[PDB]
Amino acid sequence: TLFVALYDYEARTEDDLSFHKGEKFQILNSSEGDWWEARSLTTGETGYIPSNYVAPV
Ligand code: NA
Ligand code: NA
Repeated sequence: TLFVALYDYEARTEDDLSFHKGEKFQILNSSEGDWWEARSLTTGETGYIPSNYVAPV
C-alpha cells in the first residue's frame, strides 16, 4: 500500500522528512509508533513522516 500526503509538511531535523501534499510514499516501518519511516516516490528520500499526514492511496 502506498500512502499519499494530505498536506505539505516541513521537517524539523534531518530525521523527519519534508514533503508536499500529493507526494506518495512507500512505508518501511509503521510499527515503531505513529511516525513512520517512509521513502518518497518523488525523490527517493527516506525519513520519518507523521502518519496522520498521509492516507493510503
Ligand atoms: Na529532514
Ligand atoms: Na493517515
